[PDB]
This record gives sequence, C-alpha cells and structure tokens, in this order.
Amino acid sequence: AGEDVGAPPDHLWVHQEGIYRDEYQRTWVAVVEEETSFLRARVQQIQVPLGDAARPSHLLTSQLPLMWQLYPEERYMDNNSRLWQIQHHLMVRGVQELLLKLLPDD
Amino acid sequence: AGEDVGAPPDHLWVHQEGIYRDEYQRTWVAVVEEETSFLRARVQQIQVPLGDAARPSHLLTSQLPLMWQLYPEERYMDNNSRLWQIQHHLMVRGVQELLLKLLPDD
Repeated sequence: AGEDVGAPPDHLWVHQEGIYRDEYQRTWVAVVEEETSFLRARVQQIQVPLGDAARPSHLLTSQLPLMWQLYPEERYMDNNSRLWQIQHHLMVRGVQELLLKLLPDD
Repeated sequence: AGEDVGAPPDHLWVHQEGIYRDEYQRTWVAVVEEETSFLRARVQQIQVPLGDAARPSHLLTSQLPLMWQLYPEERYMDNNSRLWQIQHHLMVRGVQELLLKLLPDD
C-alpha cells in the first residue's frame, strides 16, 4: 500500500529452523515477535547459506510452520491449515519484508 | 488488518520536535526512518514529559510536519498539503504504532 514491492511469494518451504525458500529458490529469514495475545513472524528476503535440510523431528516443536502457501485475501495458509494475515509487505532498508500475524482458527 | 487497535488519531499537533499530541492530549513520539527513494515516520503512542512548545522557527527545518490531519483512504494530510499513507497501525509490544509513508505530491 503505497509501495512498489510487488507480489509476495506464492509459497515458502522451510529448510532449516527459521530459514525458508520460495518458488524462486530465494531464501527468507523468519523471526518470531510474540505479543501477549498473539504471534507475529517477520520474514525478510536475505541471502543466507544453506546447509543440510533439518529433520522434521526437530521442526515439530517450532513456533513457525513447515510451509506457507499464499491464500486469498492477502494471507498465508500453513501446513496445519492455520491462516496468517499479511499485515505489511514492504521494502525496509533495501530488504523485502513480510509481517505475518497468526490468526485464531475459524 | 487482523488487529483490534481501533481508529487512528483524527489529528496530531507537534509540541516539540518529534513529539506530537492527538485530540485526547495523548503524546506520540515520531521517528524518521528514511529509505533511498522515500521517507517513513514511525509514530508510537508513548507517555513522555512535555516542556515548552518549540518555536516554529526551529521547526521549519524538520523533516516531520507541524501537523497531520486524518484524510480519507487511510492517510494523513500535513500542513503543507502532502499526503502520508498509513502503511500499518498496530499494537507492538503493547504500544500503539503508526507507520506513515510520505507520498509524492500529486
């Protein structure tokens, strides 16, 4: 809104805890910013090294999902069917940033 | 969007450089976050002390305006008739926050 950032990624697949990859093989770093009543994830498109993909056993306990898939009405649906609202998608200090908010399951 | 923050202030009047007051006499602290191609102001509703109102002569050089007035389509019009897009209005760490983006004059 008032930006020239373009379209958000169609999908984000986890590689290692907190590091995702989109349909273009670009890496995104996700950090948790937990509020009292809810959880937000700030995801930035930053080129980071990739080592081994983590085992799902380690990822089961994470606060972030295994995957996000672009869903109608500017939000993402994860692997557990939960919806994440895109609160903002902008360029910050030259880096593309998504601000996601985990919504209550309806 | 996905928030329960409510309505943004109808107006913000500068008191001292970077410190504004809304229609309820509540103080808001504004900081500049300048990008390469544009300028953003992050404004948070935080209770701060108020001393003397600054003289307009000192405020003429500031990057922030003397006042913001809520304008249709979620944006603010300042004292110079410029428009600022509200990119986000949310509660961050318990503090209400506005993220404004100065748009090119049209």
